[PDB]
Amino acid sequence: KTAFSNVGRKISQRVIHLFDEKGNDLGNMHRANVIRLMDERDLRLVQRNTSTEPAEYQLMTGLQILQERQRLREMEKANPKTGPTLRKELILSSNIGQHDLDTKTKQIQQWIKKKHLVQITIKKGKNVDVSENEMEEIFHQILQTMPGIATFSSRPQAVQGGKALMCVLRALSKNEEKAYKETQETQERDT
RNA sequence: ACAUUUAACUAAAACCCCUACGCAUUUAUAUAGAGGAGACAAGUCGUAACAUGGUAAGUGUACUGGAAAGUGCACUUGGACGAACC
Ligand SMILES: [K+]
Ligand SMILES: [Mg+2]
Ligand SMILES: [Mg+2]
Ligand SMILES: [Mg+2]
Ligand SMILES: [Mg+2]
Repeated sequence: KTAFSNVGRKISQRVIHLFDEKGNDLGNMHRANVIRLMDERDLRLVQRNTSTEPAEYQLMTGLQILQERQRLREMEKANPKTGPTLRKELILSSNIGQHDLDTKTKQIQQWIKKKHLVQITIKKGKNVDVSENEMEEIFHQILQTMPGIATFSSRPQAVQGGKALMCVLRALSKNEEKAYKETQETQERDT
């Protein structure tokens, strides 16, 4: 998270690949020599590209610093590209009551609808002996509620020496969805 | 609605009416189904309250929510502010 604003008269790095206001390449110069050009022409330096290993800074007028981001306010509006996926966690118990399993199963439907990743963990119930035969039958019971909407990303594993099982769910991908749709129509309509 | 008759040298005889009660009305019971409260006391999801209970608590009202509840507006102390200046 950054902004196209002036860095000020405090430069962290001694050597900077300075750039002219008109786009001319001044070339690498000492940090002290950079401030001389900020006063000589009353201009502000903005870091154009952090990624490059050599420091890159371009000095431009205040109006030039407004027009730049004023276009970054439209590019994201016109073509927003927000793809981060939040990860959610749930820790259930083998002996979880059905009512609590229907309330937590409806919470997963809101997460899958918002394209989140649901990490589900199941633990041995309090003073209850149970294997992984019926302890792994809750995932299939939760996924069934979401037939097309959700599908496994990861699969049940013995995270902690078999006492607990962890799985990850995701929203069905567009392509996958179409495949599911296509299959559903043939079973009933063709018959 | 209904009618004064016979009799009368001692005096008597004669008499006999029609309409109500209902698909009205009152109260209670039985039954399909639905939903409270209590007792008992498991399990499950949380941790709302009691300490400034970890966002002080609560009243009224409104909206909201798996659930205790949360928020807004006004009100209360059945809260506190540490009690010379510095
Ligand atoms: K409270
Ligand atoms: Mg509490
Ligand atoms: Mg509290
Ligand atoms: Mg209140
Ligand atoms: Mg709210």
